[PDB]
Amino acid sequence: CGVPAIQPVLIVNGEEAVPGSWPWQVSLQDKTGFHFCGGSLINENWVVTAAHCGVTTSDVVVAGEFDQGSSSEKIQKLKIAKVFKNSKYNSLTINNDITLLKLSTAASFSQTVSAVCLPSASDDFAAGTTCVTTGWGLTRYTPDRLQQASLPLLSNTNCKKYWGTKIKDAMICAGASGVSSCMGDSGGPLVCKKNGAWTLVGIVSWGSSTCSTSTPGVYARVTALVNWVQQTLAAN
Repeated sequence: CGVPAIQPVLIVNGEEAVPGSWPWQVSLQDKTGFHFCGGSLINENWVVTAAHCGVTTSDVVVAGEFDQGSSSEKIQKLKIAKVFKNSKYNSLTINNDITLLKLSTAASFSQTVSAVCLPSASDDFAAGTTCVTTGWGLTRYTPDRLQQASLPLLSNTNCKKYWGTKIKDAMICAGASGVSSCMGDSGGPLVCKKNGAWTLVGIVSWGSSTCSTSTPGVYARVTALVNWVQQTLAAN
């Protein structure tokens, strides 16, 4: 996991990514083909996304896509068998914002489709560390081509200076650096390189209503949720 066959070369104020360089990135589209959320492949049969994305079994998971306006890309449209919304998810506070999607049809891994790594519950990602987030969300307050942006992680204590008590333990902040995740990026990945491999540290969750690049974005903290992910995959 976490090692793209096509190496990446380094959302408001982001940049266009190298085609296929973020192989675990998927697009969640409704039956009309409308992109509404991002997601990350963790293996051939499961996708991790945000619980607030409100995915249903009528929605479709699209893997291997780069330019949503192109008809010549060999993409994979995968049906969803079951939606596992974390029972700890609190829609009022948006805490524990994670949902697992069990695919009815397994994804076919290739040079452009593969899995991201999950961290250990005890893994530490220090404030100041520069990570990357990707998605097809608005670039100005959606773009056809996949965007990317590097941004720093903040500590929860420092994040509270911005969001106060809205910041919970199962959340992690990043940004306030000139870039920002925005509507349509939700459910997508916030990855950091650890020991040579890209690890899923956060899931785009919420933030500034205007996608302000001076305010930090809030992501679901994967280290606080990985135990649930492990339990779910094991029992299903």
